[PDB]
Amino acid sequence: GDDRELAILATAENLLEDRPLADISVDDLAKGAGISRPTFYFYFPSKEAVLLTLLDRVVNQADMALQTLAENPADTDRENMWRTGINVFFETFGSHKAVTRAGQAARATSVEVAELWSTFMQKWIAYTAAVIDAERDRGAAPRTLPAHELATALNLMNERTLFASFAGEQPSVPEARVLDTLVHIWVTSIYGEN
Amino acid sequence: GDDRELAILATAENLLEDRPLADISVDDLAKGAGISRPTFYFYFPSKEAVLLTLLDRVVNQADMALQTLAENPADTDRENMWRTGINVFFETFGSHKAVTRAGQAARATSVEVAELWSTFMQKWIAYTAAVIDAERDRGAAPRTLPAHELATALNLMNERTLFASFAGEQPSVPEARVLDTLVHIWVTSIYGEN
Ligand SMILES: [N-]=[N+]=NCC(=O)N1CCC(c2nc(-c3cccs3)no2)CC1
Ligand SMILES: [N-]=[N+]=NCC(=O)N1CCC(c2nc(-c3cccs3)no2)CC1
Repeated sequence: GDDRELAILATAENLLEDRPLADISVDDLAKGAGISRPTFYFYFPSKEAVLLTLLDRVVNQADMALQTLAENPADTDRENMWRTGINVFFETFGSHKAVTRAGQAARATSVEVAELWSTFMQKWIAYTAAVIDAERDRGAAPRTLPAHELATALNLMNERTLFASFAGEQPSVPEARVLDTLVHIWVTSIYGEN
Repeated sequence: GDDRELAILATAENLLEDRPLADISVDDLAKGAGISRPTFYFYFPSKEAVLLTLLDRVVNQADMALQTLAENPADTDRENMWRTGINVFFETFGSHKAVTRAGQAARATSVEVAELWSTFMQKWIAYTAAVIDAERDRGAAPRTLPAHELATALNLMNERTLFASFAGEQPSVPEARVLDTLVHIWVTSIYGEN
């Protein structure tokens, strides 16, 4: 029963590797999950609702990993601190590229998907700004731009850059260079007097 | 004749302020342009082709303005140099918000629109990287990240951040704070040793 929902989710993630949600049928999902097409509809109203659940699980997985870092002290240099945080997102989204990609596209056509992404981006921006404010408070970083504004542009950069890399977009930073690229830009803009 | 094509283009830009391309009909465009619906089809195959032409004109307008800066010496401090260049894009795209917004959305559904955007982004990245290399060559900026990689992430940040601002997205940087935000991040990451 609960195993049937998990089998629907696992099947959808697998097939999204191969083709867009547009070219996946409910029949495909039902067949991969070992249930009938009418039984599918007991668990989800649509293939679009299945993608929303997949995206929700990934975004929460990233959020929980970030909470684990936040809870620790972690004796570290400032560049390494930011690197480990950025790495949470690079690894979580990069381990679920097909779901990431389909999820980003569905933001244009789905109000629920648009809202889910917006909600977590707001949360992740507020935490970034809180960390920058703390750095400023102990005299480790200079009082330059408004911290929330700085944090917003840095996060939108990470969104656009990570996803362009994962999709093999033209133009993009090579996947093997993206972490180093983002970390340099974060560290210089947060600690730089100019 | 050539005035009829320009009237079709002017009408489309105006109506895009009010509503998405989805809710604009060929009848609307033909009526605003003072021609019949069959006469429209002499000039364009579709309302989608009209948007492509509008986007092409805007992107070329930005590109030409950047060329004018490139051609000058312009006796300036380094922060002011980058500011005037970033301002080209903030002002050009920000003077054509409806076309910008519709154009960005059409990248998902139109190969021609996707290609046009990709082509100009590549050009703008290559010029950014050439300027950073020149700065490094005269000893004004440190040899840190590969310049083309640095230039790619900085440009993708500007894309995502400008367009989120213009659309009133949640999250976004206020339109009145976006130029200062981007300039700080560009200057510190290009000139910062760390
Ligand atoms: N795009 N996107 N995803 C969001 C994204 O890329 N982020 C980068 C790291 C940010 C951050 N790291 C940290 C800490 C690291 C170590 C201790 S706290 N605090 O905020 C969280 C959001
Ligand atoms: N997104 N987007 N649009 C692209 C964008 O935002 N750009 C920012 C400025 C870049 C640039 N400026 C300059 C110069 C300024 C002054 C002399 S050269 N050279 O490269 C060009 C591309």
